[PDB]
Amino acid sequence: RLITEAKQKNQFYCHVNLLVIASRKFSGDLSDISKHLALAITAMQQGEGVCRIVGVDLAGFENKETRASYYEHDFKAVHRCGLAVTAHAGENDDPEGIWQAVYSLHARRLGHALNLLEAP
Amino acid sequence: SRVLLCSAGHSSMVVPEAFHAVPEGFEEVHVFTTDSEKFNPVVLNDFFHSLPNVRFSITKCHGLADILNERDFEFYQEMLWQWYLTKMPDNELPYVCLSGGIKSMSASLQKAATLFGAQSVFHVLADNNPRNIEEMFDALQKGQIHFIEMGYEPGWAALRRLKKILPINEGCSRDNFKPLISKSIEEILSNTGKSNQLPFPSLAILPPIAQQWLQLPLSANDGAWIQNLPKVDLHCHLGGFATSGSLLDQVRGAASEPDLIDRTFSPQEIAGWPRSHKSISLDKYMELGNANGSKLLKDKGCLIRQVELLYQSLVNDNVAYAEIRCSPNNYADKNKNRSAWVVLQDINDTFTRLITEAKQKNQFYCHVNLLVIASRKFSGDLSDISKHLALAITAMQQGEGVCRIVGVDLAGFENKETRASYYEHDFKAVHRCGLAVTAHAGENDDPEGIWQAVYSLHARRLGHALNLLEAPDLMRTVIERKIGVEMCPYANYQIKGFAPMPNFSALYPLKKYLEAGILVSVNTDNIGISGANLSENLLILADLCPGISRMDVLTIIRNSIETAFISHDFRMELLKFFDRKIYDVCLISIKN
Amino acid sequence: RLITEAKQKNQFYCHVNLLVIASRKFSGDLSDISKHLALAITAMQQGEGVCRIVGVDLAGFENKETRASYYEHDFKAVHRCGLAVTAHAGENDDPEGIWQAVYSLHARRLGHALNLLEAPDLMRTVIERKIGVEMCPYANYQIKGFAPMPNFSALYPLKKYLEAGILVSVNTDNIGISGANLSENLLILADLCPGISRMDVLTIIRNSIETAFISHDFRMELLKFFDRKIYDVCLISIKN
RNA sequence: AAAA
Ligand SMILES: Nc1ncnc2c1ncn2[C@@H]1O[C@H](COP(=O)(O)OP(=O)(O)OP(=O)(O)O)[C@@H](O)[C@H]1O
Ligand SMILES: Nc1ncnc2c1ncn2[C@@H]1O[C@H](COP(=O)(O)OP(=O)(O)OP(=O)(O)O)[C@@H](O)[C@H]1O
Ligand SMILES: Nc1ncnc2c1ncn2[C@@H]1O[C@H](COP(=O)(O)OP(=O)(O)OP(=O)(O)O)[C@@H](O)[C@H]1O
Ligand SMILES: Nc1ncnc2c1ncn2[C@@H]1O[C@H](COP(=O)(O)OP(=O)(O)OP(=O)(O)O)[C@@H](O)[C@H]1O
Ligand SMILES: Nc1ncnc2c1ncn2[C@@H]1O[C@H](COP(=O)(O)OP(=O)(O)OP(=O)(O)O)[C@@H](O)[C@H]1O
Ligand SMILES: [Mg+2]
Ligand SMILES: [Mg+2]
Repeated sequence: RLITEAKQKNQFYCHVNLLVIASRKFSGDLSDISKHLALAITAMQQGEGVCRIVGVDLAGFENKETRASYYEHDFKAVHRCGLAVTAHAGENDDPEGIWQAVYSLHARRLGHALNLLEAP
Repeated sequence: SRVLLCSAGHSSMVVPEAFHAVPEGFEEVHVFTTDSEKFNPVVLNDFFHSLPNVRFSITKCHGLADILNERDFEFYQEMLWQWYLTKMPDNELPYVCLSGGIKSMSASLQKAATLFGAQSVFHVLADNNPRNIEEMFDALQKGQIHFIEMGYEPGWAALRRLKKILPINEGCSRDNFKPLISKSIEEILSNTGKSNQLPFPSLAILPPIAQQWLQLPLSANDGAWIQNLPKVDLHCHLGGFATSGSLLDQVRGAASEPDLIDRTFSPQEIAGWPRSHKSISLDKYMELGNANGSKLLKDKGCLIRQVELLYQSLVNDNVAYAEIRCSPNNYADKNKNRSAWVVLQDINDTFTRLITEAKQKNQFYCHVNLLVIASRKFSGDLSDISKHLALAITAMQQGEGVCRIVGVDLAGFENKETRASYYEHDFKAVHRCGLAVTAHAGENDDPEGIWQAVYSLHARRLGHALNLLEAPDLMRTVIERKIGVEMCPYANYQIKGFAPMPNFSALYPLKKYLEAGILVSVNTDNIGISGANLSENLLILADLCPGISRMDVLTIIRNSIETAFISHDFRMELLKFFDRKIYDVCLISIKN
Repeated sequence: RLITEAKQKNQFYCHVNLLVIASRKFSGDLSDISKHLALAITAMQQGEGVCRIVGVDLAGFENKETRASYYEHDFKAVHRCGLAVTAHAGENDDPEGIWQAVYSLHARRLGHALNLLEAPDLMRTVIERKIGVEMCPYANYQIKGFAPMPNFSALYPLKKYLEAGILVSVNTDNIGISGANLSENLLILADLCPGISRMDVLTIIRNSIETAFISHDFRMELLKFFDRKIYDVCLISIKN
C-alpha cells in the first residue's frame, strides 16, 4: 500500500522485498525452522504485489551448535521452489562452516563474514 | 395410557382384583383369553360397565382350546404378541398382570411384557380364593388380598414398528406367522474376541435381545439402521463428489463466470453402475470424474457451491465426522489472483461457516477436517509436492476455527520412483510440524512399498491396501503399530473386482482384516464417481463380506474414530457423543 | 514351566514375556549391541512356549555420546523381523533424542521420560502416535525427587500425562532396589500425584494392556479376562 | 399340573 500510494503521486519510492528469518533457537521447538521455511515457500506464491517474499535468512547463533551443515535436507525444497538463501555469519564463522553454507546450503549471500581473508 | 392386560381362564374374577392394584384405579382394561367356553365374559361385563369411563375389551384366539399342543402354543404366542402390539399405548408402557390361567399363557404374557415393554408386572393373590363379587370385595376391604410386585421392567424401548409393518391381521390362519424373534434367539450362539470387541461401552446397557440382534449377520434390509447411525468418513475426495447428475448441474449453474466453464463435456457411463460387472482401470476411473474438478472448480463460485453441496450430502447421510481430501493447487490460477492458499482458505472458510451456522441452530452437524493431497510428479517439476507440503504446514498454523487441516495425503503412480523411499528429507519437516501422513498405496503395491510407507514416511493410515494377506509380516506390523487402513468397498469393488463380481474369485478381505484386528475403516473415496455415499458403502459389505455382523459395523465406526487425525480431548468428546447417539439409535432401530 | 504348572492346577498365573536389553558398556567390545540384537532376533524364532521374546530395550547411560541418532542401521533388521523397541530414556533425555527414538528408532514405548511437560510438540507427537511411557513412581521419586519429599517442589507429571492422553503405564523398574512392588507403586500415587482417582488407576492398567508387546488375539483375551477380574474385585470391594 |  505504501509503495503503491507513493507511485500514484509520482514521487520517490523505495521498492521493498521481504526475507523470512529462519531463526535458530535450540531451546526446544526446533520445528520453528520448518515452520518458517514452509511459511516463506507458501508466501512467495502470492504472485502479485509490488512487495514480495524473495528468500529466507539463516539467523540465530552462528556457533557450531546450529551451523549450515545439518539442514541441507530442509533447504532442498527451498531451492526447488525458487527462494534465495542468505546465511548469517557474524560471529565465530569458521571457514569450513562458511564453505558448507556456500556449497551445501547454496547460500547466495553471506551475512558479515569479515574473516574471509584468513582463508584464501 | 395406564392400561391393564390380563389372562382370563376358568376363574375370571382376577380382572377386578388386578384393577384395584393401584390406590387410584385405572383408565382402560383389555383381557386376552383363549377360546374355551369356561371363561365367562358376563362376569367381567357386569363388573365393568358400572364404570363407563373405563374401556374394556375381550379378544379370543380362534381355533385354540386348552393349548395342549406345541402348534397350539406357537399359534397362541403369535396371536398374543400381535394383540399386545396392537393394544400397545403410543407413548407410555402399560400395566400387566399374569396371575390368572395356566403356566403356559402366563409365561407367554411375561415374555411378551419383557419383549414389548410393561410399566409394571404384578401378581394378585388371596387366602380364600374369592369367587363371588362380594367375596373379593370384602377381601380388599379387610386387606386380605395382597399385591405382589417383583420389580419394575423397562422393556425393550423399540419393538413396535412390527405393528406398523405388520397389518392388523384380523383374519388369520395357520400360515401368517412371524418367526422373527425365534430366529434371533436361535442364532444368538448357534455359531473368541468378538465378545470383548465391544465398542462404545454404553452398548452393554442395551437390552440382551438388542445386544444379540447386533450379533446377527448384517443384511441388506438394515438400510434404515445403517442410515440412522452416526458415521465417520476418512477417505472422501472433495472433487469427486458432484461428478454427474443434478448436483453437477447446480454446481455448474452457480458459477461466477459461466462463460469460461465447459458444460459440453460429459463422462462416459458404465452399464450397471454402481454395481458394475466389469473391472475398470484406475486412469479410466479418474477420467470418469473429469466433468468436475480442476477443469471446473477454478472459479470461486463453483468451489463454494461444491463445498456446500458436499457438506449437505455429508450431514444428510448422518456422517458426524469427515476428513475431506482436497488439492488446492488444482483449483488455483494466477489469472484472477487465486493461489492455492486462497483456494484452501475458501474451502476452510466455507466449511467452518457451514458448521458454525448448523451448530448455532442446534442441528446435527458434521465436524469436517481437511487433508491436503500431495501428488508426486503430477505437473512436471517435482517442486509441486514440496509446495503442497509447505501449504499444508502453513495451513495448520491457522489454529482458531472449527475446520482445520490435520494431515497430508500421498499418491505414488506405480512403483519405485514414487513409492515411499525418497522424500524422508521432505517429510522430516512435516513430521516435526505435527501433520499426519496418509498413503494411497493400494495400486497392487509391493509389500516393501507398504513397509516403507509405514516406516520411512511414518504413515498413520493406508489407502485401500487390499493385498496384506500375501505378506503376514506386513499384517503383523500394521496391527502392532495400530496403523489404521481405509478401504472404500464400492471403489475397491469396481476397480479391482470382488465376489460376486462376475468371472472373479477373489473375496473382499475386510472381514479377515477385522478378525485379525486391523484398525479398518469404511469410506467413500469419491462419492460422485462411485455413486454411493457412506450408508450404502457400509451396506454393500453384506455381499462383499458375507457373514459380517452389526457389531462389526459398530467396530468399523469405532476404528474410524480411533484412527482419525484428531486431538485426544476432541477424540474423547467425539467418542462420548458417538456412544450416546449409537445407543439412542440402536434402542430405537431394532423396532423393525 | 512355572506358567504351565500354574495353569495345570487351574490357579492364578502371571503370563510373562521377555525383553532382551541391548545394553552398552563402552569399556571395549562395542559389538555387544549387535550381539544382543542378533540374540533377540534369533530367540524370537523359538515359536513355541507361553513365554516368548517380544522386544528389546535400549538401557544403559543415555548420554549424548550414545543417543538414538546412530543405530538406525542396527535396528532396521529388528524392525523387519517383528521385535518391538523400548527406549530407556530415563535420564538426560533431550527432546531431540526422544524424537529420534520415536521416529528413527521407531520406539513403541519409552522409559520414564518425565520431562515431556516442557516440550509441547513432543507430547503431541507421543499422544498422536500412541506410544506408551513407562514411569516407575517409586524409582523416579527416589532418583529424581518430587513432592512431598522435603526441599523438592517439582510435581510428578503422571496426572498431567493421563489428562493429556499419554498412554501411561505404572511399573517397578527394580522390585528389590526400589523396595516396592507394583501394588505399592500404584498406591504411592495417592500422595505423589494428589487428586488422582481410582478410575485413573483403571485407566493406567488399561494403558499398560494396550501398550504391551502382545498379539491382537492375545490382547483381546487378556482384555476380556481383565474386565472380568476388575468387575469381580470392584463388586467385592463395594459390597464389603 | 397348589386362582384350569
Ligand atoms: N524509487 C524509484 N523511483 C523512480 N523510479 C523507479 C524507482 N525504482 C525503480 N524505478 C524504475 O523507474 C521506472 C518508474 O517510472 P516509469 O516506469 O514510469 O519510467 P520512467 O518515468 O521513464 O523512469 P523514472 O521514474 O526514473 O523517471 C521503472 O522502470 C522503475 O523500475
Ligand atoms: N485413486 C487415485 N489414485 C491416484 N490419485 C488420485 C486418486 N484419487 C484422487 N487422486 C488425486 O486427486 C486428484 C484427481 O482429482 P482432481 O485433480 O480433479 O481433484 P480432486 O479434488 O482431488 O478430486 P475430483 O476432482 O475428481 O473430485 C489428483 O491429484 C490425484 O492424484
Ligand atoms: N455433528 C455433531 N452434532 C452434535 N454434536 C456433536 C457433533 N460433533 C461433535 N459433537 C459433540 O457435541 C458437542 C457439541 O456441543 P458442545 O461442545 O457445546 O457440548 P454439548 O452441547 O454439551 O454436547 P451435545 O451437543 O451433544 O448436546 C461436543 O461434545 C461434540 O464432541
Ligand atoms: N491371558 C489369559 N487368557 C485367559 N485366561 C487367563 C489369562 N491370564 C490369566 N488367565 C486366567 O483366567 C482367568 C481370568 O479370566 P476369568 O476370571 O474370566 O476365568 P475364565 O474365563 O473362566 O478362564 P479362561 O479365560 O482361561 O477361559 C484366571 O483364572 C486367570 O488365571
Ligand atoms: N538405568 C539404566 N540404564 C541403562 N542400562 C541399565 C539401567 N539399569 C539397568 N541397566 C542394565 O542392567 C545391567 C547393569 O547391571 P548388570 O550388567 O550387572 O546386570 P543387572 O542384573 O541387570 O543389574 P545389577 O546387577 O547392576 O543390579 C546392564 O545390562 C544395563 O544395561
Ligand atoms: Mg482416493
Ligand atoms: Mg529400567
